[PDB]
Amino acid sequence: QGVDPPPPPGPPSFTGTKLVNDADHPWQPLREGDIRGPCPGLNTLASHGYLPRDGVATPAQIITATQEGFNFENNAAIVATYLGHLLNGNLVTDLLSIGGATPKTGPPPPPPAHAGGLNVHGTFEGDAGMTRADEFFGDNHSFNQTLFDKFVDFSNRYGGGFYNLTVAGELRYSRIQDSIATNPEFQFKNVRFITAYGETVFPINLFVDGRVTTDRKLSMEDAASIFRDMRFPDDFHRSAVPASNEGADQVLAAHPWVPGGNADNQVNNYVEDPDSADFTHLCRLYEFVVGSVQELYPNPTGILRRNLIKNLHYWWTGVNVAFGGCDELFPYGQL
Ligand SMILES: *[C@@H]1O[C@H](CO)[C@@H](O[C@@H]2O[C@H](CO)[C@@H](O[C@@H]3O[C@H](CO[C@H]4O[C@H](CO[C@H]5O[C@H](CO)[C@@H](O)[C@H](O)[C@@H]5O)[C@@H](O)[C@H](O[C@H]5O[C@H](CO)[C@@H](O)[C@H](O)[C@@H]5O)[C@@H]4O)[C@@H](O)[C@H](O[C@H]4O[C@H](CO)[C@@H](O)[C@H](O)[C@@H]4O)[C@@H]3O)[C@H](O)[C@H]2NC(C)=O)[C@H](O)[C@H]1NC(C)=O
Ligand SMILES: *[C@@H]1O[C@H](CO)[C@@H](O[C@@H]2O[C@H](CO)[C@@H](O[C@@H]3O[C@H](CO[C@H]4O[C@H](CO)[C@@H](O)[C@H](O)[C@@H]4O)[C@@H](O)[C@H](O[C@H]4O[C@H](CO)[C@@H](O)[C@H](O)[C@@H]4O)[C@@H]3O)[C@H](O)[C@H]2NC(C)=O)[C@H](O)[C@H]1NC(C)=O
Ligand code: HEM
Ligand SMILES: O=Cc1ccc(CO)o1
Ligand SMILES: O=Cc1ccc(CO)o1
Ligand SMILES: [Mg+2]
Repeated sequence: QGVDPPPPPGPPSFTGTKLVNDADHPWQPLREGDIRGPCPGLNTLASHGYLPRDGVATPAQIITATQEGFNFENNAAIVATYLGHLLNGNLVTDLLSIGGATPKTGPPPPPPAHAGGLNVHGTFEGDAGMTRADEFFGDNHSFNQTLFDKFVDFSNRYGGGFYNLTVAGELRYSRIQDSIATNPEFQFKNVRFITAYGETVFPINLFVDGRVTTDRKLSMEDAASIFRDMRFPDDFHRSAVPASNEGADQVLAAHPWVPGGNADNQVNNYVEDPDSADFTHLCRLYEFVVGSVQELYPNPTGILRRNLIKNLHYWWTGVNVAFGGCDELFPYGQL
């Protein structure tokens, strides 16, 4: 009949560096039924047992795993996790797939809600990623070697053979241009416009070993290990401080860009959307997502309504801080 979802964990008691690729968290191969998806962070946490190895977890489990494994900052974890859960998880069982659809998330919600997992395109997952291809080309979740070869190429061209903040700026822009030129359904607005800049610095802030204090840069070997194999580098130590999207601003500044998309199902036809969230209008992302949730859940009652109310509030607790203050919305009233 369902679960009563607890509030998110706070930051970890210990926030320093530590060995996370340790004897208790060994890499293991996929078994039948195990789910993996478009996020190399969650994928690696699952394949080392920081998350359930089957790739289905509670919000609380995801938050604690991102903190334990990578020192992902608490509010960034809350913002990402409840966004993913509201849109793509099962609110009644309190379970989210980190990939595609699975019976492991329990009885399906009422359509148009789906609990289809992080693989679901168009409100969270989106276009112009680093190692995943746009959904238009048929697969938005698998590692793509051609794209990784570009990652390596740009690292050679701008980062001395390593991925650093200069590389991030160049790659992000070039990937947007690729999608403009080749994907007639290319969208780069609302959630995706914001998350895409954060994700380009996570490799620097979170995939670089925490004992590297200066000149933080990621080797192609370490990049392949995480992005392709879902495996921590040998002896991997997490960031020495909670971290998330530091430097994303510089990535945008290197190639200023405006949210929008290819209009009218044509390539090379990018039109700005002035209503979209952007980095000086972050609260629009909050409002947009709450609207999306209402479309998924037009008239909930009982446990589903209760858990929607709680999850919306949990998400707001992170958004309020991360976005610098947003008025909470109550589309379903209060408990
Ligand atoms: C990501 O990774 C990449 C790759 O590792 C990394 O890139 C490095 O980035 C730093 C800067 O962020 C680079 O260092 C800087 O280079 C600047 C450009 O240098 C060129 O021009 C210099 C200026 O020449 C003057 O004099 C000549 C007369 O000789 C004149 O004609 C010119 O017009 C001009 O007025 C020149 O000195 C320099 O050449 C020297 O060094 C090279 C070796 O690479 C050597 O071949 C030359 O013979 C010569 O000795 C070069 O051609 C430069 O302006 C800048 O200088 C500032 O700092 C230094 C020291 O701190 C001061 O002394 C100076 O006054 C300046 O204020 C600095 O050196 C570095 O070269 C990049 N490395 C590579 C491999 O690309 C990114 O930083 C990474 N990103 C992140 C975020 O980490
Ligand atoms: C891994 O991910 C990569 C990258 O996303 C996938 O490769 C892309 O595949 C798409 C689909 O085939 C390619 O898109 C097509 O591009 C053509 C033009 O490309 C040329 O120019 C680029 C540079 O701009 C060169 O790099 C490239 O080599 C080409 O020379 C267009 O002609 C195509 O458009 C036609 O169909 C669409 C859809 O209906 C219409 O909108 C168009 O008007 C037109 O009629 C198309 O857009 C894309 O070029 C590929 N990129 C690269 C780098 O290869 C891989 O498929 C994927 N790997 C696997 C195996 O999954
Ligand atoms: C906290 C919960 C998390 C959720 C719900 C989440 C969700 C997602 C989703 C849906 C994507 C796909 C977006 C796309 O490229 O289309 C993604 C991409 C990504 N995530 Fe996460 N993520 C989380 C945590 C993390 C952490 C902790 C890290 C790093 C340690 C991380 C690093 C990345 C990177 C680098 C990508 C981009 C991959 C690429 O473009 O090739 N994420 N994540
Ligand atoms: O992949 C994770 C992600 C994207 C954007 C944010 C903000 O916490 O986290
Ligand atoms: O600046 C944008 C943004 C989105 C999510 C977060 C917090 O990590 O910051
Ligand atoms: Mg994507």
